[PDB]
Amino acid sequence: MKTPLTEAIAAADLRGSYLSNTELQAVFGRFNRARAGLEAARAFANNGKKWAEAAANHVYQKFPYTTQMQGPQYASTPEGKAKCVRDIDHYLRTISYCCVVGGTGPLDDYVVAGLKEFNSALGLSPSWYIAALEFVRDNHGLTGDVAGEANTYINYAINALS
Amino acid sequence: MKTPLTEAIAAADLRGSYLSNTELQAVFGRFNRARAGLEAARAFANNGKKWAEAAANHVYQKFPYTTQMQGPQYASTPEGKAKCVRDIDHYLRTISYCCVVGGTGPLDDYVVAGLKEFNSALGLSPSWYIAALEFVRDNHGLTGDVAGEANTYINYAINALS
Ligand SMILES: *[C@H](C)C1=C(C)C(=O)N[C@@H]1Cc1[nH]c(/C=C2N=C(/C=C3/NC(=O)C(CC)=C3C)C(C)=C\2CCC(=O)O)c(CCC(=O)O)c1C
Ligand SMILES: *[C@H](C)C1=C(C)C(=O)N[C@@H]1Cc1[nH]c(/C=C2N=C(/C=C3/NC(=O)C(CC)=C3C)C(C)=C\2CCC(=O)O)c(CCC(=O)O)c1C
Repeated sequence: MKTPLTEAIAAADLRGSYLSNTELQAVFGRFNRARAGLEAARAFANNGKKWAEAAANHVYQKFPYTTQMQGPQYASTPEGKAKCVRDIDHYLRTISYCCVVGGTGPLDDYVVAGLKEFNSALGLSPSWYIAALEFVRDNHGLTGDVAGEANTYINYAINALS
Repeated sequence: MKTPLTEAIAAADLRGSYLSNTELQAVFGRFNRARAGLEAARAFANNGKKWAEAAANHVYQKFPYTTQMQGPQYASTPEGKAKCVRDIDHYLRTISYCCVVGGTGPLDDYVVAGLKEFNSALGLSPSWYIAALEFVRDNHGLTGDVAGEANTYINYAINALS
């Protein structure tokens, strides 16, 4: 998949030239955010399970039909509910990868070139996952630079599902 | 193109796990090596053509026939000599990329894949290039961890060409 480093080398290789100082300065300056993105990667790995399970609960309360209705796409069973926390934990895992990379690549390949394609042959609602992500955005308790990265990718995923 | 960061994420994404404490430690301690990777890239971007000029001349001297022989693969004309400089510059350009990334990726794609399978049809000798590569190694004037990264990758190119 793509990262801004893989993109910058790919572009400079296509025109057969070295990376100029200005292209090389945008690699020097993204090491401030990538240091912050490594604390966010270590924060997501620490509380991800509990955040995902707490996020699942909010969705169940916000959309009570999901826990009582039919059964193919609905969390009517305790097995279906387990699958919801796993689906949510997966977003949190992909968002952590984006923070380590300093780009949207991991999400671009999971949601845009992934989820938005086959959900026509599944029928789950994006709103269930936007609410889950809004809950983890407003309840993670992260600092400043660390919060910056986590909130950039959580918000990119929310909008990718739009 | 493979980078050690894109293989790290790719690997954990197949297990459906967050990057562990120690997988993140192999990314953290790379900031000293990646800083040396960007200075080495700057050095190649600055003197590259001059080194490719001095390397080409050393080749015409070790192998005097490449200057006075046949015609298809030889630098027997000033148009042929200019191509030799260009092929050497390409190596130095691909080496500069590996330095920035912190992995052999750019070289694997250029030397192993492509060059070694298509040269069977072109007939050029890997020897002339190993000899131009050893000359930029022996007298680039670089020192410290910058010479380390540069020599790691210059030695990877020489290796792959065998
Ligand atoms: C969790 C928000 C949730 C609620 C509240 C609910 O009623 N159902 C649901 C849990 C659930 N998920 C599946 C199956 C899948 N979910 C997937 C992931 C998606 N994430 C999205 O944002 C989205 C819409 C764009 C998805 C489709 C996927 C890919 C699957 C199927 C493939 C798989 O992972 O196995 C189910 C039902 C099927 C099952 O239990 O496996 C439920 C109940
Ligand atoms: C420079 C070392 C040199 C000397 C001293 C010489 O006599 N010939 C040669 C310069 C030269 N190169 C080409 C054409 C190509 N060079 C390519 C790159 C390679 N890098 C290698 O390490 C290697 C061996 C494994 C190569 C073959 C390639 C891919 C080509 C062909 C395609 C292209 O880029 O044009 C020529 C021939 C002139 C021509 O343009 O075909 C010479 C003379």
